Amino acid sequence: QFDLTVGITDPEKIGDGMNAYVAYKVTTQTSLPLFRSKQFAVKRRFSDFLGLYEKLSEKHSQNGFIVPPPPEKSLIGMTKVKVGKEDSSSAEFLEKRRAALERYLQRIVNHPTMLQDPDVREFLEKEE
Repeated sequence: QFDLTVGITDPEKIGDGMNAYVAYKVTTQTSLPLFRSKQFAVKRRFSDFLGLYEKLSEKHSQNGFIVPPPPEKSLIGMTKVKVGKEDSSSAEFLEKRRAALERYLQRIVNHPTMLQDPDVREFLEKEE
């Protein structure tokens, strides 16, 4: 793919006291002579990562990959979402979104042309 293998796992609480937010454990690893070096893990909020998942579709409306989710229809993507924005049904549900986040992330990180946006190319490592 691109010698880059990141795995998003569980959503831990960052803030505390009134309004706490969850981070994203993106342990990307690419020994290639591009960036990262020695691989590692970065912590960022969903509101930030969303910029990709959201922008990804912004590229078009019908033609040109009209599926924000993983490279292709992997159930989680499009099937019976019905709703639009976030809703969350249970605590574990929050983790379900994390997993898919890596699936879609792999595609963008996979192809340098896919990301396109200078931010997306550097979003996989976006800290804060």
